[PDB]
Amino acid sequence: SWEVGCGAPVPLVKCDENSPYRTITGDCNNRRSPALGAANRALARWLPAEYEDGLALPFGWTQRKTRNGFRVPLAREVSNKIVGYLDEEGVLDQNRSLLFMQWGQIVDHDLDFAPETELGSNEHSKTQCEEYCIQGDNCFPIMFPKNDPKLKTQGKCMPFFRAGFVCPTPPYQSLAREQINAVTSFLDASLVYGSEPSLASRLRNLSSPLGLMAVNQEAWDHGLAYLPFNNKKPSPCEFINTTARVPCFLAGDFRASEQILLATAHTLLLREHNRLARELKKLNPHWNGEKLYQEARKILGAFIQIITFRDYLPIVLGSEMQKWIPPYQGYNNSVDPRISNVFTFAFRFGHMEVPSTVSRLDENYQPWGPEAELPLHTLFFNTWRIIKDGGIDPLVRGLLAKKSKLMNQDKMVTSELRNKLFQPTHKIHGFDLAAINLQRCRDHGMPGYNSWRGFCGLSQPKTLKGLQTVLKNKILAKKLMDLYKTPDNIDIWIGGNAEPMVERGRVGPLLACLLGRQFQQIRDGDRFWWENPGVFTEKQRDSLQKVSFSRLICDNTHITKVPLHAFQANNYPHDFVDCSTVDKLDLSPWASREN
Ligand code: HEM
Ligand SMILES: *[C@@H]1O[C@H](CO)[C@@H](O[C@@H]2O[C@H](CO)[C@@H](O)[C@H](O)[C@H]2NC(C)=O)[C@H](O)[C@H]1NC(C)=O
Ligand SMILES: *[C@@H]1O[C@H](CO)[C@@H](O)[C@H](O)[C@H]1NC(C)=O
Ligand SMILES: *[C@@H]1O[C@H](CO)[C@@H](O)[C@H](O)[C@H]1NC(C)=O
Ligand SMILES: *[C@@H]1O[C@H](CO)[C@@H](O)[C@H](O)[C@H]1NC(C)=O
Ligand SMILES: [Ca+2]
Repeated sequence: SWEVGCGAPVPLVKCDENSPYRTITGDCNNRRSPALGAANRALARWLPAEYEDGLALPFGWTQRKTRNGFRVPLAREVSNKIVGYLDEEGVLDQNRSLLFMQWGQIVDHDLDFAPETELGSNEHSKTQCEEYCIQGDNCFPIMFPKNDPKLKTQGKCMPFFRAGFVCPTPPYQSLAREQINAVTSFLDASLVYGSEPSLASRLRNLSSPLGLMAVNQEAWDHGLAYLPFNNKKPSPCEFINTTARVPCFLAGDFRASEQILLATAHTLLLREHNRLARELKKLNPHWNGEKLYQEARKILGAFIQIITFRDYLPIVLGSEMQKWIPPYQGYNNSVDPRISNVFTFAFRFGHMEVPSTVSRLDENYQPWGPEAELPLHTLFFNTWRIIKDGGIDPLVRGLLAKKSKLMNQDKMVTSELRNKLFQPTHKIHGFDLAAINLQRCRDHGMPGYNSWRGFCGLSQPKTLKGLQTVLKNKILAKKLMDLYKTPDNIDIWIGGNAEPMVERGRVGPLLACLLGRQFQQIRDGDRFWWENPGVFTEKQRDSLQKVSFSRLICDNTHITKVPLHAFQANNYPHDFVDCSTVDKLDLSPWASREN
């Protein structure tokens, strides 16, 4: 039979069965099944979960118990042997800007977030995990292998807490564990506006009825707005520098200050909200607060969708683009728009595109001072370098004129992330995002590499030579077989990312399939998609199709030189034009014809 029973944890509401606009929660998008795509529900399962015990225990949990007859290797051992490298020279991407990386992290924070089992603060279990590395319940620590330098320096393990899961989070039901997506599955700027009414309210400025969003207080960017500081303690953005005690920014997503360029993009998006509102007020002085909020929010959502599907996905998927995301033919109400559990790993391809430095540049795109270029690890949870060291314009020029790192089968993840990651609960820049990724795959009950290859209609290699042929890399295939013993056992994160990239794209065949499928679904299954007849007018759409990331910059910074195509590599000055070059968003089709 069939049942949509379990999953009561209740963002449960009444559906204003038309209404002009999206809810914050994404409830009500689909009329038949109105929970589809909403925040705080279980990630969808494209294939059944694969746990050690059928139900909840990750592969790797029990020493004795094999996967397919073989021990799964320690995550940190895979990270040491395959993902790591020493030399940063020659590793940059020659036709993608750093914006290409940064935009990917933005789009990802819009689509999926699977927070850890908190069990609140004031907890002895957090001490028991970190301090003692004792595995139990939600403590699943990453153990260092023998030979790991971190053994000498750091202790026995890196702490790691299992992701929260639906129905209960403490004692669990029966039938396989399903992890939570805390944000809305729609591409809808939920990272700006929030995925909960609660946070979505804190974000609004509810004093003056101009539909604006709350802005900063103490700090001003050469006359331009910053996001507001966040309330809560302890705050990691103060912990990194206790003398500057600048806190993290508050935003529609938890992780908004995780790194200084993510913060920086959140500023661009907020400024654009207020510019939309302010000018929508000018044209329509008879529109009340909410009306200005929801009409701005609606335009920004279109912008995120347009940049993404028109500029971003073409240069990720390249040649596979139109194989997995065919031309739009309209809204299909029978399309599942929920984000899949697997997509939350596939989209971590981003991690191999993060370079080891960030640069601040001046008006001539030359180094912004003596410490212009900094190591990435100094910039985790770093809000102060924005306030003290001259605002976001120097960083935004770095985003335009500098490069993404290129995925490389011999240089996968920079040591800035693989050895010096900072985690909020903990005190050191000593963690490994690659290890975390692999451990998290297992946490989430992921099927292995070959199940996903099958899912996407690709060959399933069983030998050393088959793998060598798929990866087109003898040494890599060999290291993978030495750790995992069968390609059946290869974690999807590392499996997917090990494939050579498709022509004109930045991911291999499996990933392009997993990603392409998921983006297709969230476009097709979105009743508020910007191109679905009646969402915007003919004249509105025509105006929206003119937007560009370069126009957004011009209007939200003190930069007057931008490239026409912001995501590819753009050298100053050959590729740069005056802001007057760039098409401006014409808001004159948002004049209300009430009368
Ligand atoms: C300095 C850059 C970045 C840092 C420091 C960073 C850090 C992280 C951290 C700490 C997590 C949580 C890991 C876990 O516990 O499982 C995470 C998750 C994730 N990251 Fe990144 N990341 C970066 C860039 C990117 C980029 C460029 C993309 C995509 C283009 C990306 C996509 C994701 C996705 C999809 C998740 C899973 C989110 C979920 O929970 O559903 N990240 N990242
Ligand atoms: C909400 O927007 C209003 C309107 O711009 C801001 O209200 C101002 O608050 C400052 C504080 O001294 C002063 O300019 C005036 O009291 C208000 N100005 C106006 C034009 O009304 C307010 O700053 C915004 N609130 C937040 C949290 O950003
Ligand atoms: C860079 O990518 C763009 C995407 O539009 C492409 O058209 C162009 O050929 C590429 N440039 C180089 C230098 O390969
Ligand atoms: C902390 O910030 C102050 C300025 O507030 C700066 O002079 C100092 O170098 C910073 N130190 C670190 C470790 O970031
Ligand atoms: C919507 O998608 C489903 C399943 O992918 C398909 O079978 C159906 O024909 C589509 N709906 C319409 C109205 O074409
Ligand atoms: Ca969303």
